[PDB]
Amino acid sequence: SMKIDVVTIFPEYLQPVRQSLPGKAIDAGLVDVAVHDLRRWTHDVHKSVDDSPYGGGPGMVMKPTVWGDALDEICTSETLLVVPTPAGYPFTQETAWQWSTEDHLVIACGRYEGIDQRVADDAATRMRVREVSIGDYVLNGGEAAALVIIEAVLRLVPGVLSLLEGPSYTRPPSWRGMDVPPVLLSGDHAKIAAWRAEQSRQRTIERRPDLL
Amino acid sequence: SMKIDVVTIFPEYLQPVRQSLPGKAIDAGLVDVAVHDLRRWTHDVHKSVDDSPYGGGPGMVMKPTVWGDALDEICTSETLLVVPTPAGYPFTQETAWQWSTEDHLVIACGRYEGIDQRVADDAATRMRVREVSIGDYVLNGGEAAALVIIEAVLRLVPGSLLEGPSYTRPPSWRGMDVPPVLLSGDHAKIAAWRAEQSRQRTIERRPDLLGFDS
Ligand SMILES: Nc1ccc2ncsc2c1
Ligand SMILES: Nc1ccc2ncsc2c1
Repeated sequence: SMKIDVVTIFPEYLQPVRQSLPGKAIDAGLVDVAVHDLRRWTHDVHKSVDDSPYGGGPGMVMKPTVWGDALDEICTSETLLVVPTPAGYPFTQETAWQWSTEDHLVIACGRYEGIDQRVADDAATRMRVREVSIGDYVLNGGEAAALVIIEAVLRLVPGVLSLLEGPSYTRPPSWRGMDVPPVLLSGDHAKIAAWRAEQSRQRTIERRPDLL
Repeated sequence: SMKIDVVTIFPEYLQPVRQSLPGKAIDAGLVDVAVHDLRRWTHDVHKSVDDSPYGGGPGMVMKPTVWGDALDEICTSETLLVVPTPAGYPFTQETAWQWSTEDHLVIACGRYEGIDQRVADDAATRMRVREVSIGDYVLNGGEAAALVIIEAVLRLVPGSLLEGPSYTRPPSWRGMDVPPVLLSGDHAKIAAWRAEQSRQRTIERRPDLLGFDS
């Protein structure tokens, strides 16, 4: 089984991924995704989750006292705490494979300038913590990144959900003046494999020369 | 002022676009986001959108006919057609800036093995097409990538290095103190400390950004 807890000030953001879980996987106890409103752990009548940054500058920083309480309740010694942030280590397919065998992921979704660093520092003294970035761009908060991480990980858990791949084709054989490459209809499967390899090579050269 | 159309066989999955800043972006009327069910452009009663690949292989490829009809209706020659795929050019902050001044983005969300290549080829004869990857991982489809792209672009619409650690009150918490320089009120020293933290975090987490091996 894998349990995923997501903590966010926008719990509705995560509701469609919850529903996208096949019933057969839930009934089999293979997966459970739970979403938690961070404001459940606020201390004041205004339900404050952020405050101005020490050292000045623009934006707001999320409060350590609120996050500390939330993680204290939700995390255990076995938890892998995932913190999506544009300042993180890169989240890659290798990461997704590694995390796919975890028993318990907690994903802490921050907003804007981030979560007070002492939250991660404190958590790391009693569980594993991973701050990660899903790409070289900035979003307004961690929620969309959490969706990407949840999907990339869970599709690698049985029954739950190099070079670039080249182009794919299906019927009809001719469409708006363009024919499917005849080699694909040749029945020469060694040649097809070689053709696909060359298409992959060319596409990787053009789009992702970093991979070579 | 921007229009974003998303085409998908799971329109329900795009409802998170109504949350947070993208929700606020539409609430203020700076952007209009519309989500379209691809099955709307099917003509059989099974509403089939995919078929086995030519040349063999696992999985299913989305049919060009259904996609062609959808894009015929939704796109114009001014449209930027965006196709999220793990095989795309990288989507980066620079891309987000570039697309932030577009009048019309159409995001085509494929499933699994993807969309027949002729859809992009055909569209490219009348509009600009960009196949892009949001990162080096594989999803089951383009929907979550669409949400990422929309959020990254919308926050830039009018209207390098890694950021280091941030702190806020209280100055001591569970016996952990905010770095003293941040409490010192010395802007020059704080600027210098933050610059150093940024470069230090970048070397550790993203050495590629500074031209070092990963
Ligand atoms: N706090 C925060 C801000 C931006 C962002 N972008 C991707 S994850 C994340 C998290
Ligand atoms: N068709 C497809 C499959 C996977 C995927 N991952 C990110 S975008 C995308 C699109």
